[PDB]
Amino acid sequence: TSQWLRKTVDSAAVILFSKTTCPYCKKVKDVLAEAKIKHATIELDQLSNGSAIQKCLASFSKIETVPQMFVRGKFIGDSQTVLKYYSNDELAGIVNESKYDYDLIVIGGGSGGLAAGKEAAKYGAKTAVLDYVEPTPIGTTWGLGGTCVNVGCIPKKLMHQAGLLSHALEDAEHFGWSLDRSKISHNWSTMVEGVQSHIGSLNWGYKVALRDNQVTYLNAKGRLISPHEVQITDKNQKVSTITGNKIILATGERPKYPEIPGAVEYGITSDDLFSLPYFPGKTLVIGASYVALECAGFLASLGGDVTVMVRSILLRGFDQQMAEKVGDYMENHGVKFAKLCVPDEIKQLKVVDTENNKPGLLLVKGHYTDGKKFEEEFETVIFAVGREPQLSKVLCETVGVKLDKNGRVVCTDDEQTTVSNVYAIGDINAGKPQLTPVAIQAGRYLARRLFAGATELTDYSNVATTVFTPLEYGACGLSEEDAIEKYGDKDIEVYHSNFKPLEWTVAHREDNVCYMKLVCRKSDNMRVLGLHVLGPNAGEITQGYAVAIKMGATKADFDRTIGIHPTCSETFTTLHVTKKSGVSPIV
Amino acid sequence: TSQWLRKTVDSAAVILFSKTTCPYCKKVKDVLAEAKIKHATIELDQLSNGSAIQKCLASFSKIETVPQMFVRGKFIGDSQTVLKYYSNDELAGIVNESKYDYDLIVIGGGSGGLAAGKEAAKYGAKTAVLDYVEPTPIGTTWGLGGTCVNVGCIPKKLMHQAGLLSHALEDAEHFGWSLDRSKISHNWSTMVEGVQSHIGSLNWGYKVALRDNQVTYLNAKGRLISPHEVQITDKNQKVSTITGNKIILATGERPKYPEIPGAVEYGITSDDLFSLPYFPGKTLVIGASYVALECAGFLASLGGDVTVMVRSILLRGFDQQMAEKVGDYMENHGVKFAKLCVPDEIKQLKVVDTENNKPGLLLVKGHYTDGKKFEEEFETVIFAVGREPQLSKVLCETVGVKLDKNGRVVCTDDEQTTVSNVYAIGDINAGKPQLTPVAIQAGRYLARRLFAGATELTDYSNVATTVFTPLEYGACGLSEEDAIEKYGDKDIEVYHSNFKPLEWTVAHREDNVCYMKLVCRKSDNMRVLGLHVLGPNAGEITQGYAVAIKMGATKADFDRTIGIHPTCSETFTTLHVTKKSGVSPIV
Ligand SMILES: Cc1cc2nc3c(=O)[nH]c(=O)nc-3n(C[C@H](O)[C@H](O)[C@H](O)COP(=O)(O)OP(=O)(O)OC[C@H]3O[C@@H](n4cnc5c(N)ncnc54)[C@H](O)[C@@H]3O)c2cc1C
Ligand SMILES: Cc1cc2nc3c(=O)[nH]c(=O)nc-3n(C[C@H](O)[C@H](O)[C@H](O)COP(=O)(O)OP(=O)(O)OC[C@H]3O[C@@H](n4cnc5c(N)ncnc54)[C@H](O)[C@@H]3O)c2cc1C
Ligand SMILES: C=C1C(=O)C=Cc2ccccc21
Ligand SMILES: C=C1C(=O)C=Cc2ccccc21
Ligand SMILES: [K+]
Ligand SMILES: [K+]
Repeated sequence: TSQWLRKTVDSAAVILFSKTTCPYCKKVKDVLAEAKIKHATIELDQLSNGSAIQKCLASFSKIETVPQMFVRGKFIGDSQTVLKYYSNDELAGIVNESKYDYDLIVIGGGSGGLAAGKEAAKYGAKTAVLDYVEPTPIGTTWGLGGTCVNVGCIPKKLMHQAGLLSHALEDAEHFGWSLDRSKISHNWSTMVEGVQSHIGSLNWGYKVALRDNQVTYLNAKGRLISPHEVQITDKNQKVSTITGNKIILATGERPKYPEIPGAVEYGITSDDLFSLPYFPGKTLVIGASYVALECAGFLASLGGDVTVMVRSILLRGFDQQMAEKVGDYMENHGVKFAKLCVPDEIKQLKVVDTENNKPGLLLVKGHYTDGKKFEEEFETVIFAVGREPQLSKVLCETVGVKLDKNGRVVCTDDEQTTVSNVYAIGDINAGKPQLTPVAIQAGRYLARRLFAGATELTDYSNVATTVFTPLEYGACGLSEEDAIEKYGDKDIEVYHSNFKPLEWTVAHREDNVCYMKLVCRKSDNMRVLGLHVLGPNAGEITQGYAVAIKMGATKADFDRTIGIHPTCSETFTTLHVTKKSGVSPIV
Repeated sequence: TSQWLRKTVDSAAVILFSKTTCPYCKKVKDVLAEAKIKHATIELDQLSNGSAIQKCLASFSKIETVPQMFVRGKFIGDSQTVLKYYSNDELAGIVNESKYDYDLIVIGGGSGGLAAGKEAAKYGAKTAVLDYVEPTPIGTTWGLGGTCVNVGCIPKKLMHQAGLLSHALEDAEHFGWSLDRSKISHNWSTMVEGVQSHIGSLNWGYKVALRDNQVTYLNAKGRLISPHEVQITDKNQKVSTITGNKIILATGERPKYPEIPGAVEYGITSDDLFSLPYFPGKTLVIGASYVALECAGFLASLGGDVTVMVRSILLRGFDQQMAEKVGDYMENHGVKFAKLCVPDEIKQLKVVDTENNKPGLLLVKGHYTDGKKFEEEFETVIFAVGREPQLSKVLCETVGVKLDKNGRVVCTDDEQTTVSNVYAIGDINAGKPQLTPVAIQAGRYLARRLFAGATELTDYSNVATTVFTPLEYGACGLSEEDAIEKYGDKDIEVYHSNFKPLEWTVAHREDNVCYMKLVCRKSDNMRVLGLHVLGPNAGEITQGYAVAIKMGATKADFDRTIGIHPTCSETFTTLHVTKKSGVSPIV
């Protein structure tokens, strides 16, 4: 309790201890509101041990009454001392007094960093957010908001949507719409322009949002040179230094290139794909990550000639039964796979036409595991062979922020690095799921612990995911193989079923391709250890179930729940075929 | 325990008490399997009080060992007596010996009745399912499977889908597809033909399914004349009588007509809509149920001129804030509403063209609450002014099955009517949510209690729903107004937010129309009392959350869960604006 309280007092920029039923508190609140002074507030009457807290406060203030106002680790006064400060118009300089230029500097203006920034400023923390987008080899760059906004989830899903509309056009005819499909084509550059216009509205909405929370935004490359000092290089190359109490590292990752001749010069990554000025044309995706398969899938649904070169397996780290079903759907729907194949070199045959927005032309040479040569021409070659942080570009090694062997930041469960005022969130936080909503929740929850005395940690267990392949794949919890490894085969029951979306019946799409399973623990009341679903809208299906699983759902909790009919998701409420039973999951 | 056991013994058609680790049991199992004798099995080693049960069994068998086999309330033997019966080829006549023609007669071959039938036969119950479809006034009729399959959820959602594809065609252009929309039209009869072909495959799949579980299917009108006697009229008018141990009434409801001149002669209901041989054309829907709005919505999205005549409010019994938002979306997207208006008469101006499949033409006369006359021409007039059971057509009043004032069957929480061998499931069970998955779960769970010694009851609390209006509306739990009425305003907190599907950004659809809220109980740890969402795929969104709510989810359980990005459903995991705060839910 006093451990909690001295952390809180030391860390908050401007915090008020208070009670709901306290008119002097309210008059402090109103004076600060009226003064445009943002602050955290702890209502001691709403905590089970507010009494203990009010008492231990005397260790900081020499008093035990509410209101108590602190600034940057130091008691400032009760009601009368605040009004004294206000009426003398000394309050501004009081609440702005700091050893440092800022209470918080965020390095990286992405998902985690913007969320942490905004939330901190809400409680009075003087905040600066730094963001700079180092260009890709071909010079692609973009605005504020990080990987998801600009070159990730947002444009990725929009282009997935454009792909799904392909199949909407096909389905439309069976549902009675008179459509001349022989005279329908897709225009890559019209789609990119719409995608990029929505992104620009996000770049701009984030700038505006920072402005509206009095966050300082610096489009500058940050480098942490000591615990509290960040050296910024601006657009001009002008160098300067700013100081901050807390530092949040939220710099994300960038795509890796394979170390082969031609890769950097002639290939592209997802960084370039989503603003590509020309239709990629006949495309080779090298990789097997969810990024690789997502991109191949939508390019193929847009009518493209698409090949995916796979070294070993699809979606390493995901349930491999589900990965195979993902892959099988894509193969039967236009995506070619060069299985057990690696690339040796990219040779240029045509340069990109900057004039007519046409792709160039490339010769990809590689080899299969069976010794046969791979040699084929593609207009575009995309690498999706993983991503890596670039922290030597951000961290003077002298500061003492410890990195792991992969270059990610080693953190405690409250995101603290080995430099105690420096935290790391998002993709660079070693061992955490690399997902936008995780980074947002981490940054916001961290900001609350730093600046408003919260204690809640981010829960990184059982974080649900969706892969937006042509047929989508959502999961929450363990893969079937990881559950068996953890608990043993004898203790695992798997219930499963195929299903067919009603939307697919009249459209003449496949029976017994969509599929779901619950991976359960026999010895723990058939606890649901992992949920897996392959089918349309798989993220909408999966999300709600993640709440139940977080609460410890069992098979019996699924069974008790009544279905919504007609939906895909309702099939989770009637599963009865187990894998051990050997009975077929088909319907 | 002995109460449970004598119910079980009396009711099961063919049940075996047993243990997993019992070779004589297995040899009984295998002889019966080999004999094609279906039966229930209770493994006493898997119940906490299997010991007490094995003991109390001596009250029925004079023995205390496993295996113990019963038929229709009477001990039949241990291992040796069964093999004795088998080897003498007396076992068939033993397990077929019954006071009654059937162990179970289901009256009504719909959602509940087919599910109860199939599940009962699984455990050896000799089962007959009766179904007959009394024609609509214009002579429409259909095949096996009940209201949902033929004239409800299935064709309703398929035509909703055909409507959604309309908006897919519009969206397609913004996502880059070159589409001449000025030359696209919808063909009603092509859609109906696809819809009806899928229905026929369900009619046929249900027949096949009954055949494969040795259920007898009689396309005959059933009438219960005494507790155990059903009088059947067949296609021919040939009358006969069959007897059954247990009777399940699962006869559903039929559409009501308003008592006004012309309604029966010239209007139609949903019963007729889904196989209508002609495009309805300019249509008037009289009503404000979810059926009324669902039908108006898809007709309008198919290009139709659609008017809905509303007496008072939309969707009485649903959250009225959500109903208004549903209605507002439809008004801004092509549906006209004649508010506070009732019909007085339907006059015919043109007869339906049976030849060219063109609608007729009707004059609808009515009056508004303000005294102004309503008079307008429509090609089709649909009544969706509620539904009612027709039990006098099924129940000789002499049998003693008690009905309520609305003609529905008064039941205990195990679906038992006031005639103890007669149960009621589905829409005719008074006070229960009238939904297909409820009826399926009730029928299956009931069948298990009757014929395999199960005890689990159906849980009718917090049953989630989705209304498939043009913008869909899913709910689970209480409306905001019912929660306030139950607990009082002071004890209710409502968190809410607008949201925008990512799919809508590039498509230029509305900000701040989709919407969700959690209705919570302050004094019970912010327990989620009701969840409400308006937006695409609202049934996929809502379903998973119904499991969490069944488990007692609180706001904190929602907050702890990490979102899947990008999805609509993820917004439930980050809600923070309360209604009391007066802060706007817009984003
Ligand atoms: C193709 C692709 C698709 C994806 N799809 C999804 C999805 O569908 N759902 C999901 O949840 N996640 C998805 N992700 C992951 C998601 O993008 C990341 O989890 C998220 O963007 C990372 O948040 P972050 O804050 O860690 O880093 P980022 O979002 O990458 O932000 C880091 C920012 O800091 C900048 N920066 C780097 N160094 C400096 C420096 N010295 N000074 C100043 N600024 C610097 C970076 O240029 C960047 O702008 C996808 C990723 C990719 C590559
Ligand atoms: C337009 C409409 C849309 C709907 N959409 C949905 C939805 O989207 N999701 C959902 O969950 N629910 C929906 N419903 C409700 C759903 O249809 C019902 O809950 C379900 O069909 C009722 O199941 P049941 O077994 O009670 O009766 P029914 O399905 O109606 O089956 C009763 C059967 O018994 C027959 N019968 C009647 N009398 C006799 C007799 N004497 N002898 C023999 N047979 C007889 C009947 O003709 C019928 O075939 C919808 C209903 C309507 C009208
Ligand atoms: C296992 C696979 C599959 O099923 C389909 C495609 C594929 C491609 C590359 C590697 C493996 C697979
Ligand atoms: C409250 C309504 C609304 O918002 C829109 C349409 C409507 C139609 C009939 C009755 C009420 C409404
Ligand atoms: K269920
Ligand atoms: K959350």
